[PDB]
Formats: sequence, C-alpha cells, structure tokens
Amino acid sequence: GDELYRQSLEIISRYLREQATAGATSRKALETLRRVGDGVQRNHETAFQGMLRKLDIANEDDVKSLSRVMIHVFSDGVTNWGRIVTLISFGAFVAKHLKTINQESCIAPLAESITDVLVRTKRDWLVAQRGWDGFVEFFH
Ligand SMILES: CS(=O)(=O)NC(=O)c1[nH]c2cc(Cl)ccc2c1CCCOc1cccc2ccccc12
Ligand SMILES: CS(=O)(=O)NC(=O)c1[nH]c2cc(Cl)ccc2c1CCCOc1cccc2ccccc12
Ligand SMILES: Oc1ccccc1-c1cc(C(F)(F)C(F)F)[nH]n1
Repeated sequence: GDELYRQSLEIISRYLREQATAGATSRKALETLRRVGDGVQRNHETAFQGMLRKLDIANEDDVKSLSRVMIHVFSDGVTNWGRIVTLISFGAFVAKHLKTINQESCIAPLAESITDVLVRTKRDWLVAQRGWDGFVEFFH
C-alpha cells in the first residue's frame, strides 16, 4: 500500500471529525495534532473567523473549491511543520463551521482533500522528515 497516505488520512480525518462530534505513530501524531492544533485555533480565532466569513462556505461545492486554494498555499515555497499544522488547523476550523451550518457530510471529503493536497504536494519532504514521527518530534 501507501503507508504515509494511510496514516495521514487517518490522523487528519479523525481530528476534523472530532471538531463536529491504530498504530503508535498515528496515536501519538493525533495526540500531538489535538494539542498543537487546538492551540493554533485558539490563537487564530479572530483571524480564522474573518477569512472563513469571506470564503462563504455553504455546501459541498464550496468545500470542493478549497482543494485548489490549498494547493496555492504551497506555491510560496514555504515547507515546514508550522505551515502544515496551521493548514490542517484551519481545515479543522472549517469542519467546525460545517457542523454549525448542518453540512457535516462535507467533513470527510474535506479531510480527504487536505490529505490529498498535502501528500501529493509534499510527499518527498514528508518522507525526508520521517513523516508523522517527524511531526511528533517537532512538536514535543
Ligand atoms: C483557487 S483560486 O486561485 O481561485 N483562489 C485562491 O487561491 C484563494 N482564494 C482565497 C480566498 C480567501 Cl478568503 C483567502 C485566500 C484565498 C486564496 C489564496 C490561497 C493561498 O493563500 C496563502 C498562500 C501562502 C500563504 C498563506 C498563509 C495564510 C493564508 C493564506 C496563504
Ligand atoms: C504558520 S504561518 O505563520 O505561516 N501561518 C499560516 O500558515 C496560516 N495563517 C493563516 C491565517 C488564516 Cl486567517 C487562515 C489560514 C492560515 C494559515 C495556514 C495556511 C493557509 O491555509 C489555508 C488558506 C486558505 C484556505 C484554506 C482552506 C483549508 C485549509 C487551509 C487553508
Ligand atoms: O505547541 C508547540 C509545542 C512544542 C513545540 C512547538 C509548538 C508550536 C509551534 C506552533 C506554531 F505556531 F508555530 C505553528 F505554526 F505550528 N504552534 N505550536
């Protein structure tokens, strides 16, 4: 299979779903993402609220449009765990919004889309970092 994709989809999907409601690397990475991601979201509440209101997300077609938006984030050439975890954290903020507006059916597609953009765009950097073990190390 594709173990990095499997792990990434499991970690990101679980964190996003937890906004509405396994191997050791995945458990430790989800613990880390909860702790770090919740802090990122708290420290960005006002900023995330402002951008989200401009995105104007009401349904699955709006959520689908975010794939190309996320690909454009990585176009600045910045690759580090801070940028990656903050991208995931705004995704979680969107998932909370999808819960509020009764569009939870869009959360698993959103998590797959974040996973797809991250692993297609940054596969080779993620592998060099040893993946989610690198993530756990960075944020310890
Ligand atoms: C697919 S597109 O070309 O039609 N639209 C965008 O890429 C797009 N749409 C946005 C809507 C809002 Cl509300 C905000 C931003 C956009 C974007 C730009 C996407 C890339 O933005 C960034 C690029 C690089 C770093 C960033 C850091 C923090 C936030 C955004 C960053
Ligand atoms: C670590 S940083 O200092 O470089 N900051 C970010 O990476 C950053 N800052 C943000 C501010 C807002 Cl208001 C919203 C998002 C960010 C981010 C993360 C990179 C931009 O992410 C996105 C930007 C635009 C739309 C997105 C939709 C789904 C998931 C992420 C999206
Ligand atoms: O919360 C942490 C614990 C240990 C090491 C680093 C962090 C951390 C870094 C960031 C960030 F803001 F820089 C974000 F960009 F990742 N948030 N939390």
